[PDB]
Amino acid sequence: TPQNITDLCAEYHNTQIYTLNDKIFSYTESLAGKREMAIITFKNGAIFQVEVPGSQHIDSQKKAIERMKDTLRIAYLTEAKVEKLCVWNNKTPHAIAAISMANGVSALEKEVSALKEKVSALE
Amino acid sequence: TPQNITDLCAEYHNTQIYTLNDKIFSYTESLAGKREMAIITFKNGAIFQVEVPGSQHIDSQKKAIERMKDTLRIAYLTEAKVEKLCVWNNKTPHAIAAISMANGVSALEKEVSALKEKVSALE
Amino acid sequence: TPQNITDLCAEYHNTQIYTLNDKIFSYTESLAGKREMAIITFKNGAIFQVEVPGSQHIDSQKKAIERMKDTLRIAYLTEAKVEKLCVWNNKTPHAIAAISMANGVSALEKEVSALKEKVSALE
Amino acid sequence: TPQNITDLCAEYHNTQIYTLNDKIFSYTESLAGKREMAIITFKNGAIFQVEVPGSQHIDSQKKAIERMKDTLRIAYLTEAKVEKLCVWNNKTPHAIAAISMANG
Amino acid sequence: TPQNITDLCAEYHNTQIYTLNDKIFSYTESLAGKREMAIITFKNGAIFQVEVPGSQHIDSQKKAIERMKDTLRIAYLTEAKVEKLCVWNNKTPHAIAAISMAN
Amino acid sequence: TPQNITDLCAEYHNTQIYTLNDKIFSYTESLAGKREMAIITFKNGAIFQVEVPGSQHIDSQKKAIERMKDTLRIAYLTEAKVEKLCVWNNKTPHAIAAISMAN
Amino acid sequence: TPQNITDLCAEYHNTQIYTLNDKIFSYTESLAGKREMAIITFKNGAIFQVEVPSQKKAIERMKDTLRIAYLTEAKVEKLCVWNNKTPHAIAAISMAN
Amino acid sequence: TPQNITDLCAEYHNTQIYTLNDKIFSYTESLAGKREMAIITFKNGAIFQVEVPGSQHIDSQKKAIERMKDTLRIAYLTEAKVEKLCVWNNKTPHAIAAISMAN
Amino acid sequence: TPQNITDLCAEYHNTQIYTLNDKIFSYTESLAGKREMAIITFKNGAIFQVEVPGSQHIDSQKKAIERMKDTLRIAYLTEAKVEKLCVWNNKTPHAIAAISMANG
Amino acid sequence: TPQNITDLCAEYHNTQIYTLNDKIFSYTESLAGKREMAIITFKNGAIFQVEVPGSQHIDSQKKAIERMKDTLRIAYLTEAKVEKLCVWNNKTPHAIAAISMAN
Amino acid sequence: TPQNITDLCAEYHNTQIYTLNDKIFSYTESLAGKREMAIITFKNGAIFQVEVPGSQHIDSQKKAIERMKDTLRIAYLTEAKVEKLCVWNNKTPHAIAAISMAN
Amino acid sequence: TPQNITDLCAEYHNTQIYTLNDKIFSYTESLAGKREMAIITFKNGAIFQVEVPGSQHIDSQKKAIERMKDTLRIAYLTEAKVEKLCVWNNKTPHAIAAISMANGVSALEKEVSALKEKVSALE
Amino acid sequence: TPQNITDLCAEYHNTQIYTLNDKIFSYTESLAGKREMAIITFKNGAIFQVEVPGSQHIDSQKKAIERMKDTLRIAYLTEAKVEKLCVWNNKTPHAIAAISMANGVSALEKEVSALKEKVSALE
Ligand SMILES: [Cl-]
Repeated sequence: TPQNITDLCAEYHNTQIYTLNDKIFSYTESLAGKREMAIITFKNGAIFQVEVPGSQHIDSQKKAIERMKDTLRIAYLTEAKVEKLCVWNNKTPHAIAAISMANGVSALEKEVSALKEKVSALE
Repeated sequence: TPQNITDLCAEYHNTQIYTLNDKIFSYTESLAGKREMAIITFKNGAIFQVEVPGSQHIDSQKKAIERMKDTLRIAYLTEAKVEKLCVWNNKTPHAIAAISMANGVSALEKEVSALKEKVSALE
Repeated sequence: TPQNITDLCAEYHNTQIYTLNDKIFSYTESLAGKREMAIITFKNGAIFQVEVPGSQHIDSQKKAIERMKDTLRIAYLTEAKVEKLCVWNNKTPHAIAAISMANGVSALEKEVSALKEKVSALE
Repeated sequence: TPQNITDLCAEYHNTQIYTLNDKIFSYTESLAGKREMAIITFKNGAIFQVEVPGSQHIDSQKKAIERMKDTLRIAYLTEAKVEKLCVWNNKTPHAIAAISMANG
Repeated sequence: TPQNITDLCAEYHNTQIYTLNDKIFSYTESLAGKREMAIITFKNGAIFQVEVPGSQHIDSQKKAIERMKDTLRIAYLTEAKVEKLCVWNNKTPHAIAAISMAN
Repeated sequence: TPQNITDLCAEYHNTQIYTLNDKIFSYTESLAGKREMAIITFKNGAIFQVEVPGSQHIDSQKKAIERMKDTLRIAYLTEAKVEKLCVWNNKTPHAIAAISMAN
Repeated sequence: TPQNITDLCAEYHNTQIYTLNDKIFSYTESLAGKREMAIITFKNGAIFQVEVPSQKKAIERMKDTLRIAYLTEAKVEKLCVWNNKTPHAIAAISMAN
Repeated sequence: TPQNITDLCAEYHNTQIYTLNDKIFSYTESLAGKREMAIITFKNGAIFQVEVPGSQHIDSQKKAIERMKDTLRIAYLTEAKVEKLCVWNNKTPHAIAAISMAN
Repeated sequence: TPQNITDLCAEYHNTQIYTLNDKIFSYTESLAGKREMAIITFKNGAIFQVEVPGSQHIDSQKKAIERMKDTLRIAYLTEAKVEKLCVWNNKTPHAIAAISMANG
Repeated sequence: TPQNITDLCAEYHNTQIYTLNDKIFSYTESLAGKREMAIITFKNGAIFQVEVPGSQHIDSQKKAIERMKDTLRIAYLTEAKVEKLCVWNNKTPHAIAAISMAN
Repeated sequence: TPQNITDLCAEYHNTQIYTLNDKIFSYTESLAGKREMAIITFKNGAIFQVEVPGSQHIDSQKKAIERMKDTLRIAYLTEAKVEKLCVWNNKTPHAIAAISMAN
Repeated sequence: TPQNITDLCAEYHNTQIYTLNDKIFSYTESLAGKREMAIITFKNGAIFQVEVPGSQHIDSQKKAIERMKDTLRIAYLTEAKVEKLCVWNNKTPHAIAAISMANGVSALEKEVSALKEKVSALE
Repeated sequence: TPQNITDLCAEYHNTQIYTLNDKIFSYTESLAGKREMAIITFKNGAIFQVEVPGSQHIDSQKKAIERMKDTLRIAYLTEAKVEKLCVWNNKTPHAIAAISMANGVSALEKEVSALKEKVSALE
């Protein structure tokens, strides 16, 4: 069994890791017939789907597909940073296989936390 | 597969995009027999339903109809801005097919606007 | 005539903008028969090709395909920041149609550099 | 034969000199069909193209169009000051006919 | 289409990946008749050629052979780290099919 | 065969050597029809062209004219000292036949 | 196929290796009719040409190599040259750092 | 199906509504090869085109492009107020997709 | 053959007469792909379309759809009173099948 | 060739002249399948159609039917006095074959 | 190419100019089979036809014949002064080849 | 893409702009074989044709030639001011490539209308 | 036949356009043997000759050379703005082939600027 998303991703053909360290920019969901799907975007222009169940999914994946859509919705609404996505790159948009969330404090976010410690000390 | 709500909407007859860029004003839900439905309103007076599950829905849409009602409820309670709705305009109220939510608000841009108000007051 | 890479990208089917504001992480080039191509990667995991010249290219594109590979090589070797790529998302890896380079100090990054000059002068 | 970019510019209809005395802010290039072009910008908001080769170019200009795009790319990457551009003002963006680089 | 040099290399017979993670030690180029070739070496003693264009090359490779020699020359002069070479191990020196450069 | 630019220059009519021992002050290039040319200037006011390729050039000179414009551009951008220019003084501006660069 | 410039040079009759281990002192190029040539010199006093013209491309490449070597001050290790020409004519160049 | 120009505009990428509530200031039309186009201007300086028919148009649009030019000409000649234009903002001038007239 | 718009309307399923006795308040027309349509409104808030030509139209209707859009545009520009519209009420907006204009 | 509408009308079976010397009271047009027609009325109660085009009408008459509908619409909108109609009396309503307008 | 209607008319056999300097008194149009024609009259009693399209017309004339009928109808309805008609005098009524309108 | 008739005109050989700011004086149209053309004149003596369709026209121009004749007829009948014509000067009469209409004769006419409002107020 | 000085200039070898948009600063004329010539200067330091009639002139040019000297003299004496000179740059001073003079700033536009200065002072 793999111990992280990168090792998990390497067990499948036609997959790659995207490292975003960013919150979701947009969340789209459809109940329309044959398009019961979710789409997320990031500021950098990356677009990802959770595929419509049917075609190419085994029974054990049905619950995990529904869980992924719940995860993306609550991540979007809480502005949770997505660390990595494992995706299938043979689909358009690229299709989510796995997600990691970690709070990796952004580049100028350490200089904004330090001008909030120096700004709440002077005035 | 479509990459966004506008392309998704164009795959169906009797649909249109409403651009709201606003949070939901009201959320209504019913468990009454033959009216197991949700209704949302916006400040501008727009009214939308999630239809009662019925003969016009295929089996794959049952879970997506339940998910849409979960999405609208948590969006209402968190005051999330709705960007667009794709709706069937041959129903009254217009019936939701898809929803997009977009997060404009720049994360550390609210802490940079607040250390520009605290920095142009002390020194 | 388009005025920028975003307008240029919108003139084609199956394209999207990626905003990277990052230097190229890796540059790969092949002279092997039927794989006369280049591949670039970014730290974020994004992979892009310049396609093998083929039946989907018109004669006008031949010189521009060779120019794009020259541009990517010199950009890699000088660590030039890539601002945007316009790519075809119906290819795997996504295929480069256009590139913009600007050394763009970010929006709130100019107000963070100015509250680091005003903050290292008071205390 | 003209001795400088200003005299060269005056030999063509629908041209004007822009004096920038600034390095290129952005360099854009496309291999997309019918948009095999370059676009440069300056900090001041000025936008210029090297046109797609077309029916308004004579055969002798094909190599010079390719050379101009090489020049703009290496100028961008070395932060060379552009002194002047001679451009066609009947195109949007204005289309580069000539470039001078001086002592920046 | 492959996504990296290792997958590209595996599509051909008689090829292998060398991982160098090192800059080029020497660049040699010849204009002598029937030896219009380039040779690079690494500190570890590894020697690689860009083959003389010949009957084993298809027309689409002609420009890519010239590009490879340009790439090796500018890589040598800028001391760029070569990550991997895909080479034909059927030739002596081994003949370059592909190069990857990574920081 | 001549061994330096001065001996090379003396093989042609209407040529002279200018000794600059200075980097190029300005580089101008045109893609305008019938003016596909380059112009360089020096601080001392000297102006030189690479002529538009034309009926006064033989086929072997076409590539050398393109090479000269590449050389002048990279010389300008690297601030390389130009030692001497061999030019045709029959043309206005004087037209470059050869360039020497020494540190 | 030879593996270095010295073995390559030994495959031809009129050739010799010069070992310079020095950067190029001067670069000269001409576009004049029948003298489309390059001349390089070393501090040592050594003078070499790329002669006036698939060897067509290699002649053009050699002149590109000598120009960028001159401008980057790259050390030239060895030249293989034809000694039946004056100046001696470049057949091959090796650069080692 | 949309019920108004604003909803219609939202069904396309790279579009926006301009509200003019003004008559057309100028009408320009061309029969020249590869420029078979119309341009309208408003007093406020806004410029809009009906694009040359091209590869970005499907067959069903050919008649509608001709109708739009008829509509703009009769609107200009009758001084009809244009309420809104839906336009593609990735073109210069911005390219008309739809027009509404009220009042 | 029917002698008036009301009798014509009664020959089709899913149609109804609207009596407006009013000029058109707004005229909207689109050349966008798959939305090659017209929309008219009246002061009372009523909205009507000329449908995109499609699989529900027979060949003879192509010309009549183009004629209807010409009629609505010239009616709007001349402020002609529309007497009645025959429309399909199974479309949103309701889709025009016929128009009458009466001078008195 | 006849020189007026009355002589033209007399060349056909099942036709007659109506003299109206009045503008059109109502203009009706339909795009409904198999009813692609126009109906005009006069204050005196006279009703006339432009017949549905079809495949059993000669090609020259299909174009003239389209012209007649354009003529009736612009006549209605300008309140032009209709002098005479030539109509086929074997159709109900009587079907327009020709129209004359005098001031 | 002629510069006015009088020079145009003189290029054909069997033509003459009528100078009317008057608006059209009557406009007649027919969709009856083999009489798809227009007839105009002037107050002075002059009668002119646009001929039925037929074997004496070349393909380039088809659109121009339809344009002439559009021109005569809009001229009649706007009371535009007709300056001159170029007509074929070997037809009865005389057949319109060209029209000029001036003021 | 050009932005106005003057830029459009400069894209062609053998063309020039005439600025008329005047209504059409005469409209002539012919259906005679090989002279299926229109001729307009202005009071100043300028004569212009819409050329007979021929071998010098590409297929895309056919509809635009018919449109130009419609435009000239309705312009004549409404007395619309023609601002500019782009014409080919290698034809006799000069042949129309483009027309602009604007209701101007403004420029110093707006400062003459304002010194007639200031002059009928003082004396 | 060319339509302007720029097209005329492009028909000759060793010519260039100078744009002066200025009146002539000096006029010099000589009747001395073998120097029967004119020289004009501009404030910017530009010097131009009308060449001595000679073996490089065809018979047709004799009258035009005399006319050019008449034109330059009357232009000098009336302070007429010279727009452009087409000159041979293989002669010292550069030798005049053609001259353009352009007007612009309108006749009654100087009396409209003066009844706007007299009208915004009284009433
Ligand atoms: Cl005859």
